Amino acid sequence: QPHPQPPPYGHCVTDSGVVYSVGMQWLKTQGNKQMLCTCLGNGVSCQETAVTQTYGGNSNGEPCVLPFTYNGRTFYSCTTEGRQDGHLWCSTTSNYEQDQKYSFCTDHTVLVQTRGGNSNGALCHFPFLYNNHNYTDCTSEGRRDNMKWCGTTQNYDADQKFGFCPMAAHEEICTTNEGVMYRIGDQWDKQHDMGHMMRCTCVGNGRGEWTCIAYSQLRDQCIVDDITYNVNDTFHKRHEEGHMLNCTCWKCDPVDQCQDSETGTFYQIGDSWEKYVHGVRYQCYCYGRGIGEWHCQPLQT
Amino acid sequence: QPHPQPPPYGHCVTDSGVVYSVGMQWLKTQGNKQMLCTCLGNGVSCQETAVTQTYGGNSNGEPCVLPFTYNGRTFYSCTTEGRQDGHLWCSTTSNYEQDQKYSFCTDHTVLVQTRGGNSNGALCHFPFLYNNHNYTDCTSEGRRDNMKWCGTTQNYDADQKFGFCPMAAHEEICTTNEGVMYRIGDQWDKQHDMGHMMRCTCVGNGRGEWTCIAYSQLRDQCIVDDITYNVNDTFHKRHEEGHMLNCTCWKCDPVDQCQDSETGTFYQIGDSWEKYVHGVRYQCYCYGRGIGEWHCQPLQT
Ligand SMILES: *[C@@H]1O[C@H](CO)[C@@H](O)[C@H](O)[C@H]1NC(C)=O
Ligand SMILES: *[C@@H]1O[C@H](CO)[C@@H](O)[C@H](O)[C@H]1NC(C)=O
Ligand SMILES: *[C@@H]1O[C@H](CO)[C@@H](O)[C@H](O)[C@H]1NC(C)=O
Ligand SMILES: *[C@@H]1O[C@H](CO)[C@@H](O)[C@H](O)[C@H]1NC(C)=O
Ligand SMILES: *[C@@H]1O[C@H](CO)[C@@H](O)[C@H](O)[C@H]1NC(C)=O
Ligand SMILES: *[C@@H]1O[C@H](CO)[C@@H](O)[C@H](O)[C@H]1NC(C)=O
Ligand SMILES: [Zn+2]
Ligand SMILES: [Zn+2]
Ligand SMILES: [Zn+2]
Ligand SMILES: [Zn+2]
Ligand SMILES: [Zn+2]
Ligand SMILES: [Zn+2]
Ligand SMILES: [Zn+2]
Ligand SMILES: [Zn+2]
Ligand SMILES: [Zn+2]
Ligand SMILES: [Zn+2]
Ligand SMILES: [Zn+2]
Ligand SMILES: [Zn+2]
Ligand SMILES: [Zn+2]
Ligand SMILES: [Zn+2]
Repeated sequence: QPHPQPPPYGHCVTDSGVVYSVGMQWLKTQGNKQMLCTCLGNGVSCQETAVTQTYGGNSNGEPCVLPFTYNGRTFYSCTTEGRQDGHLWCSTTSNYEQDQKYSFCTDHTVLVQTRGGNSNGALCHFPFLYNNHNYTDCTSEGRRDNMKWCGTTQNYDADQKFGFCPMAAHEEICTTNEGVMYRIGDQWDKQHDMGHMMRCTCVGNGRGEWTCIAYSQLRDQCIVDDITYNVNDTFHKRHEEGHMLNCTCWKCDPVDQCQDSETGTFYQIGDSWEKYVHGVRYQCYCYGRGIGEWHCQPLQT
Repeated sequence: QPHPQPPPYGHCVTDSGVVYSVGMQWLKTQGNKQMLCTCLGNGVSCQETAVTQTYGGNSNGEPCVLPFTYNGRTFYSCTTEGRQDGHLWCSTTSNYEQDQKYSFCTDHTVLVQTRGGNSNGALCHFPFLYNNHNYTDCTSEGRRDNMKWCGTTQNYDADQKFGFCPMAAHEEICTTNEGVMYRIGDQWDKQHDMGHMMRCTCVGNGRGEWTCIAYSQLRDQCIVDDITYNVNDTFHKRHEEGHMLNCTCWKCDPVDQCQDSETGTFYQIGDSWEKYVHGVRYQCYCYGRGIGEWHCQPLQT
């Protein structure tokens, strides 16, 4: 394979045969595990994927470790999970339950892996210097076709190293507990309902999640219940989340108890329970949060 | 300007001189106003920007009108605003307060305006037919460089019309009430604090929003208050949102009242108020939602 044109002076020849220039960063991904690699003067340095441009939190605005674990799950991006305030947060270590350290995220708390260009899929380097101005995100500037690119080193004017910034990706398939594969936007009727039928949609939410909705009516009050799932794959474990809304018809009355959708049983806030559904043991919990919010995860060994 | 190679048979020569093929769609944007244009056999047809791949809501899963108005503001994407359940929703008409019709969004409730390629910035056409398979999102397939593209017509195998899908954009600047411009990630200390000092960050949230945080400690309890702002521009009006958290040290006790950050006054749920700050009249409201949530908008004429 040929080698880049200097500057920068110095190259890294990686295990796969790919040649990166000094100052470049790229992602080494093994199954679901991710490493952030750097081409230093003496060779390749790999470490925990750190994502910057954070603020607040108990960690003095330290960078994210992406992915991170929290509440038995893995998060590949910042989340609002666990928060009533809607703020996107991330763990500053790989294990949140252990270390308990976090920061809040901004529109720049992401790593952009480039395509095409000079850089062999290297990450964007921010800030990159172009026309004597520092760009902290991808630009259309200097291009007739208006395509969004970035420098893959600190100085593009000098190094001429770049790549194109693609649209962010998400999983395209929702796989049902019955093994049925659907695409984002597909609709079907729920396979295992509590007499009260449900309408399903493959929503995605970057994890191939599907949501099932059931509408109840007494002409005075309208009870709306929804359950969201995802099946396990290489990146994600199974998860289940149910809500219940009690609206006058709308005007919402808080729902402070949970109803498991596959049993029909009523649980109170702070209650845990187990269920065997479709040949798998689940552990459940009732949060409430005025929306009858309950979660389930498969029983772990 | 030259004309495309058929198929498709037939072309549209637009006001700007741009030539689109029959079956193509593009966005005509006038200031903050947006139109969705189609190249039909007889010419150009424009209408309200409709975004599909929705589900649920009181409208039978009708498409989004993007942008839409809700609660005195304009939304260019789906929002969770107003919802305690975190579900992304959109209005099915341009005015929500009037028509009250909505759908819920999926990972496909977006319109992707292409760059480069054959198509002059045309929107992605989903599904597009490639290698006798229908693609409902951008692909890496058929490309060595792994760049993400889409067909800009129903049949790419036949029409050969495509464009590249760029990374989604957001506003890069947070402009302060004092007129100070910051970039996403910049930090500063708040200009007008209630004795209790605040640390600011230019967060973005696709609207150049900046959040100010103040930490209070009694060693037993930790009160955390945050205020989020954006100044007016061509796309967005001014908005202000404050929260207050009361955590033991964490374990949260719900905060069911509001404290205006620029006055220090305590308001209860369902209370409205006015304030004159930095030479502008504001109308305010106390929602609570266990997080002392209050919003302000400038007084309208
Ligand atoms: C550009 O950024 C680098 C550090 O990111 C800084 O050292 C340099 O002073 C900046 N210069 C310009 C031209 O903005
Ligand atoms: C998915 O989960 C089932 C356990 O219910 C397990 O047997 C299977 O090996 C898992 N496979 C994948 C693709 O993770
Ligand atoms: C909804 O409200 C009615 C009274 O307002 C109450 O009886 C009912 O329990 C609430 N929800 C359910 C699950 O019935
Ligand atoms: C592809 O999609 C079009 C409608 O979107 C449909 O009419 C056609 O049958 C589909 N065919 C294939 C090959 O998937
Ligand atoms: C922004 O708001 C101020 C009113 O406070 C108004 O005078 C000014 O014209 C507005 N300008 C823009 C750029 O929208
Ligand atoms: C936080 O909790 C303490 C008692 O637990 C309460 O006195 C205090 O009012 C709460 N918040 C504030 C704003 O003081
Ligand atoms: Zn070399
Ligand atoms: Zn909010
Ligand atoms: Zn940006
Ligand atoms: Zn079954
Ligand atoms: Zn998955
Ligand atoms: Zn819900
Ligand atoms: Zn959960
Ligand atoms: Zn022609
Ligand atoms: Zn939730
Ligand atoms: Zn997709
Ligand atoms: Zn001032
Ligand atoms: Zn704006
Ligand atoms: Zn907050
Ligand atoms: Zn508001």
